[PDB]
Amino acid sequence: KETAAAKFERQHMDSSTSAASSSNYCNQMMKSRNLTKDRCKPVNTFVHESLADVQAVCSQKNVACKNGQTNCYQSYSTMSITDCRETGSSKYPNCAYKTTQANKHIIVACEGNPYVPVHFDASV
Ligand SMILES: *c1ncnc2c1ncn2[C@@H]1O[C@H](COP(=O)(O)O)[C@@H](O)[C@H]1O
Repeated sequence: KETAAAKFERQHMDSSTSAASSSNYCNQMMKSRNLTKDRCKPVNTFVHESLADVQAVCSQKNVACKNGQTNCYQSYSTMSITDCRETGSSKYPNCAYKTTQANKHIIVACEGNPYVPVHFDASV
């Protein structure tokens, strides 16, 4: 059904905007990409860059992943990212999120042929 590469795109890529335009961005996008369906996904990051430029991070600085595998790569440049974190008063099905827009380096894990991002590891 959905490959790891397409799930990465649905949960983490937002090429349509260059930044969140309002504090309401996370409540709208978490729901539109189905991250509120059987639970409220607690934290999620969206990258506001073109697919090609995020795909290119797979040949940049190789680092270890939080899980200890070494197929993770760190972007040389900072990227526009929007950080979404569930509020303390949030309870499924009424998922509420705080938005934080920033320019940060990302660390993604890559896999397959073509070798593409499949897991968002962290932003730094
Ligand atoms: C559809 N349903 C299950 N598995 C599929 C589908 N299309 C491709 N696959 C394969 O299993 C992985 C699904 O993504 P993850 O949830 O494991 O990250 C794909 O990478 C593909 O190998």
